[PDB]
Amino acid sequence: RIPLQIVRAETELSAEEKAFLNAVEKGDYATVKQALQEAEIYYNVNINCMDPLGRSALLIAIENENLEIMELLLNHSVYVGDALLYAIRKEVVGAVELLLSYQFSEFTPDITPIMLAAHTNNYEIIKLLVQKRVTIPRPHQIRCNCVECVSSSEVDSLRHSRSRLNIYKALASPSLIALSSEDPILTAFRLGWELKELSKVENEFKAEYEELSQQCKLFAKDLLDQARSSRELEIILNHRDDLAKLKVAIKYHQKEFVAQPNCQQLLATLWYDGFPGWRRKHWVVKLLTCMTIGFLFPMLSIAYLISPRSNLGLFIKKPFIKFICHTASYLTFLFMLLLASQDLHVQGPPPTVVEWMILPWVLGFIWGEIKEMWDGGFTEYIHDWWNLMDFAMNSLYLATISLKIVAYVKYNGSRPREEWEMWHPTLIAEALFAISNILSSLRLISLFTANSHLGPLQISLGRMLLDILKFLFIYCLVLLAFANGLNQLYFYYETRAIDEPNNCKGIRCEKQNNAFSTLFETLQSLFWSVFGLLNLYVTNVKARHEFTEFVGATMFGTYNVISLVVLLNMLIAMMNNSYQLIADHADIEWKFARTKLWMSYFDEGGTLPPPFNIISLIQNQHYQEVIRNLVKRYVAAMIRNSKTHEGLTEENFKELKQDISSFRYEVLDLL
Amino acid sequence: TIPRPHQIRCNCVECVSSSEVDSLRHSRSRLNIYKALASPSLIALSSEDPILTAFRLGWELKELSKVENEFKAEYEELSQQCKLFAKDLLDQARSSRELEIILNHRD
Amino acid sequence: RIPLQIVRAETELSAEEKAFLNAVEKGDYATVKQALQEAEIYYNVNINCMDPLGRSALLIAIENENLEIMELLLNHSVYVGDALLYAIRKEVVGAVELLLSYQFSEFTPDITPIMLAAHTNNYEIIKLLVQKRVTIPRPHQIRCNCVECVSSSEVDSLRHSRSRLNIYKALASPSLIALSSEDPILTAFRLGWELKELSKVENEFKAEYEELSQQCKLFAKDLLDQARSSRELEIILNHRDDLAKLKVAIKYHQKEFVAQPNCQQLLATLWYDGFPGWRRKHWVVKLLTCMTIGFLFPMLSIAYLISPRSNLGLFIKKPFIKFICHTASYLTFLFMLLLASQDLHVQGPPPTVVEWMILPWVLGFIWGEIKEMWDGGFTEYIHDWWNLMDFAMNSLYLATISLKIVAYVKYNGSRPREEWEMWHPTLIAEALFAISNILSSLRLISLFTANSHLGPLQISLGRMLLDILKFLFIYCLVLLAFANGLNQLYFYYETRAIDEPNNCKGIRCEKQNNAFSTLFETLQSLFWSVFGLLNLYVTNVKARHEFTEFVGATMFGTYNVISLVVLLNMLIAMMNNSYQLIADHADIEWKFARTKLWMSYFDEGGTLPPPFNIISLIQNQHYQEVIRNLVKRYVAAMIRNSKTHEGLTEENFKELKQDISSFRYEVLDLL
Ligand SMILES: CC(C)CCC[C@@H](C)[C@H]1CC[C@H]2[C@@H]3CC=C4C[C@@H](OC(=O)CCC(=O)O)CC[C@]4(C)[C@H]3CC[C@]12C
Ligand SMILES: CC(C)CCC[C@@H](C)[C@H]1CC[C@H]2[C@@H]3CC=C4C[C@@H](OC(=O)CCC(=O)O)CC[C@]4(C)[C@H]3CC[C@]12C
Ligand SMILES: [Ca+2]
Ligand SMILES: [Ca+2]
Ligand SMILES: [Zn+2]
Ligand SMILES: [Zn+2]
Ligand SMILES: [Zn+2]
Repeated sequence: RIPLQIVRAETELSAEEKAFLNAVEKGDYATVKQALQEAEIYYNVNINCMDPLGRSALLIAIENENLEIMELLLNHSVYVGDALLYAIRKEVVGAVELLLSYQFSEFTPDITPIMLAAHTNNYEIIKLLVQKRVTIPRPHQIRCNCVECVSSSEVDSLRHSRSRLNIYKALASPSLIALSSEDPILTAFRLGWELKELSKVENEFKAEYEELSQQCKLFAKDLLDQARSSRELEIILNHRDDLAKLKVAIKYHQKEFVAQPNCQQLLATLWYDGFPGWRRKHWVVKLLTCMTIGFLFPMLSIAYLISPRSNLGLFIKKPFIKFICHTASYLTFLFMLLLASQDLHVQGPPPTVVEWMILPWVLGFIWGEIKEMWDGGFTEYIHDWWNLMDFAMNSLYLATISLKIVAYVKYNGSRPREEWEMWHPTLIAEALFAISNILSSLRLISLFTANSHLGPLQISLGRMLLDILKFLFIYCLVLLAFANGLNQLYFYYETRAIDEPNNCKGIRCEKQNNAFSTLFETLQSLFWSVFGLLNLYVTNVKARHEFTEFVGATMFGTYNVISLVVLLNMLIAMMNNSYQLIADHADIEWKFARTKLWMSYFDEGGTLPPPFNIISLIQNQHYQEVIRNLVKRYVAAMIRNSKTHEGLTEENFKELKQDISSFRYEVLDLL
Repeated sequence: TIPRPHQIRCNCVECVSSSEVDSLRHSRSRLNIYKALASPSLIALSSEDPILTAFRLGWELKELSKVENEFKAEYEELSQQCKLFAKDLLDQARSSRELEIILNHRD
Repeated sequence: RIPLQIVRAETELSAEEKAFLNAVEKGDYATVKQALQEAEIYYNVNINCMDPLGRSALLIAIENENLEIMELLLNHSVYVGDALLYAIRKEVVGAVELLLSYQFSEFTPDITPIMLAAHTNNYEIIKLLVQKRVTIPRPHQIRCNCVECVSSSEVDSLRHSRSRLNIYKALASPSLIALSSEDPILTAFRLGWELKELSKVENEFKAEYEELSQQCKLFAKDLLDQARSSRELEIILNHRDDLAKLKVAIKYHQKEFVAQPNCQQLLATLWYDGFPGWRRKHWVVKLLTCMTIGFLFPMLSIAYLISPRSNLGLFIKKPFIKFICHTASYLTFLFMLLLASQDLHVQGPPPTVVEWMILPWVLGFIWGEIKEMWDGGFTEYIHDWWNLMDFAMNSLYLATISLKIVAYVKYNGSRPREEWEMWHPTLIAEALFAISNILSSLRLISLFTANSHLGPLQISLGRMLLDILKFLFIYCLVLLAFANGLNQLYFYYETRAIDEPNNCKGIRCEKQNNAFSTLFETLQSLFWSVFGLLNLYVTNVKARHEFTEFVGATMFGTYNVISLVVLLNMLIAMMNNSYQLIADHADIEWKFARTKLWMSYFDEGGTLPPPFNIISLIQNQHYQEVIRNLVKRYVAAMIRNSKTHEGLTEENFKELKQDISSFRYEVLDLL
């Protein structure tokens, strides 16, 4: 048998005292008042005493919203401490007003009434608390190293982190940003960015800072949603302290704000500037118009170069026409690169007619990249992540040009390629040119963003490449390990190239040999084993060492089982799990990326596609009025949605029970 | 009375003027009209043929969903609501004659 | 502008008449009674009139559960029709009792009060209706062809199907089976089986019959769940009209009833008969005991053959020991089959020592199969779906024996196999023996059911083989189509075997040839193209018909794209979708299959593993008492669970509003 007792004993209540608390619970005003006036005389019943479940009489009256017993206890001067916070968390405006008019606690000591109101996100109570001059202390920097922060971290790191988290949850309140903020949209933007940075820094408290940042982004989105006219939309988007607030939203990565339908509609009607009725057109006439503009890019470009002030000169300044001209010029560049592959023994030859055409687009690409560098700056250049491969293309083109010039100057004769040197400058130049050709032709992935049916697909690829990168570390570790083992076994039986039937050594021969003789060749062989191009007899030696053969063969088999059966199917399962997490927000992310692509063409800089590129208090007052109407509409909408969602608990049933019982004792008293 | 929405691809002076002056209010007004018209109760009353009315309204809402790219989901859900209303109206039949009168009616 | 009107006009109410219905809605008894006694004199207010929303005064009083206005209207003799059914659907026992004591309708004409009560599944109302002698008409046979059924199908097939569905939904009520049934468990079993058959037949009304069958199975499971002692469990399982009811449940495929924890515990303690403490033992001692019993199967078998009445004779009659002995004998048979592969030029040789051992297990397997046939019967034999491959094994073994005997009798000499005939009886016999070896060795999949970690895996394979079978039709259609096309192109360039370098024709040669010359070889080639074993140069001819080559090559490429890229990934996606639908019920299905495997060993027949197999109203009364206690417990439990689930709608809020308003007019009248 197990004895049961109370190992942590407390102070029990007496019979009359339990009767008093029970009368408070059922709401008998006559009995409670009689007990109070009897206690004032006899000092028998403690009015500030506790209950078995953690509450006192004022707490019971507050949770049961019985304002009349609550004010009776206030008039009898019961203990008051933390009951204000209890009324704040209870969301009872009458209790809040009465306690403003005048041990164990389930609240942290930092909990201030404004902060608990900001947690409860109740606009009424937050505004009544803000009516009095009440202050929230400022959080320090994200990476602050001052003496106060290091002392608070050293003394009690749990209370420091809880205090910072408590401050930021107070500040991220949608009601507390709707009031007491000169610019709620910009405040929500900066607060969301800061909460994202604190989510990145504080690893353990990551999810709560993530959800606070998401709450701020949702608040900004709904505030934009409450607009009701195109002027108000453009006052919001064009406020600066054009499209300044939109550029700020793009800078702070507010994809929910950017992907608003009204903002996307305004961006679309700015994008289709020259064509007012592109929204309602057929597929065939859209394709015909696109090809018609795309076949006239040199005419429009030379029109801009000659006279910007004409029906054709400023026609390319429209964003869609500029995008079509850039795409058409780049596609003609790729067509010429395809034509370039269509005497070959000259050492360091002069450039042909096709390369003589290619050279100005190469110079224009380099000039455009360095012009974007010099104009935008550094962080904006490195943030794009396409400029890395753009730099790779420019570097490979420059290397090809330099090697071609070096070969043309240094060599003159016509020697057949069969006896050329292996590190010949012409060979190096042509290899670099082919690599740059591939990089140029995969640069077209960036144009899938502007299409409706390919943009989310590109977003899904960009989100699953991260998991491919995660898997590549494990696969390369396994590859290095098995390459090391197979080298350590097989590098005694290395054979010269002369002993081979056709003077070829390596896995690229007709008869594959020496697949595990050197570390480079072992890495190549175990890489090509994934696609099945490495035959089985590469695990063979001329000597009769059958045990050596069997250990090498089972090493190869273990590598194949780990890679193709385990790791590849692991990669399939990982990307399949990752795709479902992206399919929900793919539309929003695609709309954000397409907005960035659209705003990339709104500038006057970079207008000419290559190779042609080498040849004020009223605004504040109107914005304040629009935001004031927006805040009123948003508070009304979130009040309506609070009165439309579920919201109901057993609090409501015990509230109705309390009202019925208080009335019951009232009419039993009056009758 | 509810004012009539114009054509899906209408190019008249009133529509182009309303699109140019305030495109948000124009789109909100058209969306508001179509949400009013797609009401199952408002098709159950005031309609000479609720089944055919729901059919044509669902097709039109599908076309406006195809055209209006930004307001796609709401027109999709209105078309789905009209299709569900037609399905439930057919579901409420209680005899094979009524089923065949519904299926064999021609106008 | 669109005009709005009422195209289907109805009869509006007058002002006093709307006032009367509004007074009924708010529950003013004084106003309603005054209006009734004024209408009795003046005949100005119609008491049976309709409202704008389809109801009359009695309907409003019934839906608002206001029994006093309802009985007032009953005393004033308002229209009564279908208000009883309205009270049945409303689940108000007072309204039901009062209407029992005494146009447009949303109910079908077949709706009878007992049937609507059975739909509502309210035990109280169903019992009060059953107190009066009330009858439900019998549904006919599933495939009945009588004149009444064919006439009802021809006249109005919608009303006939709705009537049958209405009858079966009435009969499948858990309360209506808990009452008025001599055997609720057997009634639920037969009703679930019948509803499954009607689900199979009625294709359009499939889901509702499926959910009714599932409801009956759940009712039987919960009725078994309400047992509270091992005697009651065994009275339920051992009732017959041992384990007769359990065998009936297995026959009717009640997997939920079979997979009950108490039933599985009783089956386990019958299964581990000889070992009382196998439940609490270590893995190593379990493995040691299993190998110890498995190495002694001939000793236990010969002990049973010599003397069944001993410590070793009846030791094999225990189910676990019998299962271990069968498994050990069959594993030794497979070990001998492995040994059989370890002079070869004799035409029709005598059987060797290994085959002379194999022959009695072959005879024992055939004898056991025909004995199971003769004992169990026909449907039980063909239902197992393992007996098909068992028959295949027996037929191949018999064919091997017959061909070996024919070869031994007909041939005597010793000719080397290089010049044997291609259809030689020895060659045919050895091919059939190898095929039977594979079938014998994959017969071990059936033993994965008895294991804890492999049984659900076998269930998942058995459920995804259906989708593989579904996909195989499409793949074989594509295979036949592309084989036909490639034959029609390539059968002009068929070459003889002599013209080949090594006198070999077909895709099984060193140099693959003639892959699309005949239909059989084209089917083989396009089958082997799936696994990559068919090289690319099989699409080549000796002549210089390059267009012919290109069309053949692009046909091969189109087939590879359809098969490996589209169809194989389709199969992967289909099985991945199918696995998630099986992972939920895999435990229940595995427990059912393991119960079937356990009951297969409970019989005295088939005790000896091969080759050794060729060498009474008190029961009804106790069952009735146990079922009566079970029904009382189940009704109490489902009443408690009805008072524990959500169950609450705006009906409850308008009920409380009606009570408050009726009281309000009452006290305004009394004061
Ligand atoms: C991949 C196969 C078919 C070979 C063809 C290669 C290229 C000639 C293709 C592949 C990707 C194509 C691009 C994919 C997407 C677009 C966006 C498209 O713009 C839209 O979606 C129209 C609406 C809008 O811009 O608002 C204009 C054509 C373009 C650049 C396409 C131009 C032609 C490209 C470069
Ligand atoms: C597959 C590899 C490891 C080669 C070995 C082949 C056979 C020797 C294996 C494969 C499947 C095995 C069987 C899989 C499952 C079981 C059930 C197992 O029983 C239990 O799970 C114990 C608990 C119980 O029976 O209640 C007894 C051994 C047995 C027949 C195994 C016996 C050994 C088998 C035939
Ligand atoms: Ca760039
Ligand atoms: Ca059998
Ligand atoms: Zn600091
Ligand atoms: Zn118009
Ligand atoms: Zn009949």
